[PDB]
Amino acid sequence: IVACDDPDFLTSYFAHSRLHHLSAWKANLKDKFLNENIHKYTKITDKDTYIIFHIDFDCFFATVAYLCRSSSFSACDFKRDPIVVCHGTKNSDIASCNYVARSYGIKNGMWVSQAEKMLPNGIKLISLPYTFEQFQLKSEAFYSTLKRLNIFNLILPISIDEAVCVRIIPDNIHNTNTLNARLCEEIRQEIFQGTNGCTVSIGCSDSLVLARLALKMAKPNGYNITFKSNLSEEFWSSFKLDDLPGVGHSTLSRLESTFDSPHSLNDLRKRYTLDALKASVGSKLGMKIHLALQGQDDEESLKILYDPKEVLQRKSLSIDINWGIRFKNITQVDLFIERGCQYLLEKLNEINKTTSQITLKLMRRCKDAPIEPPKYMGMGRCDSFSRSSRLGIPTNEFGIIATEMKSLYRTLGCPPMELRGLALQFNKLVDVGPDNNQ
DNA sequence: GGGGTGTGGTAG
DNA sequence: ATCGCTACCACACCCC
Ligand SMILES: Nc1nc2c(ncn2[C@H]2C[C@H](O)[C@@H](COP(=O)(O)OP(=O)(O)OP(=O)(O)O)O2)c(=O)[nH]1
Ligand SMILES: [Ca+2]
Ligand SMILES: [Ca+2]
Repeated sequence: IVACDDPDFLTSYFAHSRLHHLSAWKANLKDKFLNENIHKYTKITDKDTYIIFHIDFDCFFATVAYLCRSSSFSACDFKRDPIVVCHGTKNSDIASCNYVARSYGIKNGMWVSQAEKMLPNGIKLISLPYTFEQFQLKSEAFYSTLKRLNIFNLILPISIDEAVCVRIIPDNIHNTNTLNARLCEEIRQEIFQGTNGCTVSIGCSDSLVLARLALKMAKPNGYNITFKSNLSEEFWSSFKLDDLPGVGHSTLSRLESTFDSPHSLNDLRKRYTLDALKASVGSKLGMKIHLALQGQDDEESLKILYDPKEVLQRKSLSIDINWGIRFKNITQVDLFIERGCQYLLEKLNEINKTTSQITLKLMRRCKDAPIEPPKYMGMGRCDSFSRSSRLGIPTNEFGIIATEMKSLYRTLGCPPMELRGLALQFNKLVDVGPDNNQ
């Protein structure tokens, strides 16, 4: 047990937090890409015609947690029992569930208690612990197999378990669905062998958005090949509105309001006008959805292909702690803020940069919300407050940065016992070069 | 046209 | 119990 005023709190929280791990894995994969290509010019040009293979482990955490389960879960069966990965027993997030569990309507992000109600009597839920080290080891095998296949010109890391892989097609060569199926099957086979039991599904297309949709269509443990030329009503009819990239719950809600609760992309496709779309959700998002409903990427999504080194280049740096926050006085809040700054500055020095603008964000208990929320140590219902500040000269000096952070906290006026959440941000980063004469 | 701020939303 | 992170685009609204 490590409380928020204990010096070891940040380390222990991060060691336990799957969301932290997802972010740290993603950032390290982006840096590793940038290094390996420091002199290689890996880029797609307008000269190229390319095919996109979008590859993703199926139920990653669940699968790996199963394969590596301790002897205490030896008899559990991935194909027959509903399996989730989670820390706890009641209001604990389900980080991953297998497709058996999904067959009863369980979804990632659900609390265990709710997912327990969704099972008939006699069927028991299996709760496996996280295995973060082996999650990373299986990913290494994933990216190592991808590279040694030598069939891709650009291998883009999306996350620990997910990658967008790009093959350039010579006009000299006739690409066929026979070759593409074979590549998919090779990819799937090799990865199942290299990871010793994990499965990936693959979306294969000539746009990124179609490759993502194809991938959803491909799951579980399969592959799908859908080019712009194969688009059809049967295709669009098989997708929910929030299968579109960029469409989360808030955009979904707005689209359902504007267009009479479409229940598939085909419904939305046949009912929408671009103007009303822009009006409903926003001009740029409206245009991206419009382009996507034709199977076409917008210019914003396309940048990762034509200039991947600037897309994967870290532009800001931050930490967020919105769990376990229970401070009794301002002194303890200030020490926590310093611990956070120290951690962030360690990271900033690794990447040899300075910051010119910083931000403090906090969560504050809503005035009518219980002091102890339903989730043990959760933030509960909160109001958000942020404030930023430009620094005079770019710096990496703890003294300057931590002082401004604690001052930023001061101006937001949040009583320490009402604090439920804190984020610390370095918003603008500035390279440090060999020349540092004033 | 250029800048500024805080807030919202998405995604693994 | 239980580990509700974090990067970055877009937008509303302000200044010149
Ligand atoms: N989407 C989502 N995934 C999470 C979250 N926390 C942990 N994860 C885990 C689930 C996966 O094991 C891993 C990658 O996310 P995915 O989108 O691929 O979901 P998952 O692999 O569990 O199932 P699927 O790919 O649809 O077969 O991250 C979360 O809050 N949201
Ligand atoms: Ca996955
Ligand atoms: Ca996702």
